[PDB]
Amino acid sequence: KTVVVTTILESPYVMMKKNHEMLEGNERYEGYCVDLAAEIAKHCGFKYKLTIVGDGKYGARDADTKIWNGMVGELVYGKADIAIAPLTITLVREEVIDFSKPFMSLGISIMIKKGTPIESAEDLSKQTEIAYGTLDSGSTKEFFRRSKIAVFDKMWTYMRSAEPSVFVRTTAEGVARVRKSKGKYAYLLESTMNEYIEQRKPCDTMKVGGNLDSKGYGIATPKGSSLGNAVNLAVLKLNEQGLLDKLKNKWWYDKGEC
Amino acid sequence: KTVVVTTILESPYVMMKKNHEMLEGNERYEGYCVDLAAEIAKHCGFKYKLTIVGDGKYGARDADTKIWNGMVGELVYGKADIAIAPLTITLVREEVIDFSKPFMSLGISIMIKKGTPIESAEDLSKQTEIAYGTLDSGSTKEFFRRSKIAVFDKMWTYMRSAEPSVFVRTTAEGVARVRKSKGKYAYLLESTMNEYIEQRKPCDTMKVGGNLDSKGYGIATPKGSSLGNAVNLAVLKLNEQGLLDKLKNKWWYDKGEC
Ligand SMILES: N[C@@H](Cc1conc1O)C(=O)O
Ligand SMILES: N[C@@H](Cc1conc1O)C(=O)O
Repeated sequence: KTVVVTTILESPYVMMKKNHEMLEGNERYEGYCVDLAAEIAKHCGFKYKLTIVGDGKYGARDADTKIWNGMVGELVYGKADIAIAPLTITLVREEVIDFSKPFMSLGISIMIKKGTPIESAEDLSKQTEIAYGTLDSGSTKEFFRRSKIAVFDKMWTYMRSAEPSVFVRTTAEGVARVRKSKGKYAYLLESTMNEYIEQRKPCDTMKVGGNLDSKGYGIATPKGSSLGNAVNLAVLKLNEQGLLDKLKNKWWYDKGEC
Repeated sequence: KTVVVTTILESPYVMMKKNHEMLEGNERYEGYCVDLAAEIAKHCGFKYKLTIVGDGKYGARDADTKIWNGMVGELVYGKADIAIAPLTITLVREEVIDFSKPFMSLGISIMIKKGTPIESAEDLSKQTEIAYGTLDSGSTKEFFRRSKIAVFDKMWTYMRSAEPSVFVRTTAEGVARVRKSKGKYAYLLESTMNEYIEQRKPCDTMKVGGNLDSKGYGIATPKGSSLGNAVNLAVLKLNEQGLLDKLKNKWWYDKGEC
């Protein structure tokens, strides 16, 4: 009956505590989703174990094997009972797993090294000196791969065939690439992560332009899971009580470093 | 099998066409939700009839009779098969009807007559010369009635006992009150409606401060309805294809009058 929670090491949702090596179990972790997990478990009356997704991915269906990877896969194949992470609600995922209503609203955005002469996706698409990419799997990459909108289709055509690869394995790698590329690399990632990093030292990045879309993160469970109903009601209650807003402030701005 | 759609006359979601008196059926109406209804019906393969909610309300449980009114009530009592309108996803409603994932994101906001010395909810709560209210039923009024947050609790205590009443029957009445009160009345309504009105003549209102919360509108169906699954997938597809963003631009800004 201990609920197995799959999540991902993504700041500031789930991070290793500074003294994690001296701790064990759930206590090794801290962050927005660690706090959210505790709140959801309290309101739903369950005990849980936090586990970091084995392959470190969000979740996508492998085009060759048709097998789902990441957190989505752990739910699909019964390795975890629930996913509490910044997992984007998308059509392809909705078809295979259940999602609570959004606990956070967001959109794809552009991260640049301060001073980079870019203000929008259109700007990126109309030039070649500044390379740009996305996480190598997940909703952002899929957004571009499937887009039929002129600007985005043009961006995908460039990104997919760009060499060396413009895609990264983790958000942290994308941020590092922006910071080390002297303005010659821009990273496409969710506004939530972008806004967080903008308030972290060395305070050398900036979110520019409006978001490309409007979507949300949902707490996921295996399709048909009896846990889904209570979890969804918990998310709505937590949002209405102002807890979710308090948590974003706690992990994004209260201790901002810039 | 013709699907009965309940909706509400709320600009720019559903409005009477200028020549409505010479037309009949669905063709009498136009707006964001009229377009959305057509798209959803197309993707789900159903024919429908648009009907305007009899009591003109969004939906709340009468504390005396325990009977649900508005669009929520029409779904609860089987008078309509689906609601396609700016119906806010809330905990109390989620418990009695089904909701698709959000088709629009929004939050409670403040509408003022241009020049009014108010920039936030806190400002409103710390003064008495400028009266303020909400729709007389629905998620915004409930937000304040149930709030345990200092500023909002203080605002509710004032609003509920204010005489004459600071509540209005329709969004249009709230807007008119702001426009005719010479800056002595501020209206609390959803950002979506606020942003729309700001671009309508006489261009004398303004949205001020940040939103008080973050939530969304969902397409609703009776609890357990077989129509829910397809409708939800349709909303996600329409959002991912960029249609929803196109529709907001079409009805909010493309023909803005300011
Ligand atoms: N939340 C996204 C992944 C993601 C995180 O930040 N930018 C991204 O692209 C997903 O669920 O794939
Ligand atoms: N969408 C809300 C009503 C509403 C519309 O605009 N401001 C409001 O308060 C609801 O569903 O009650």
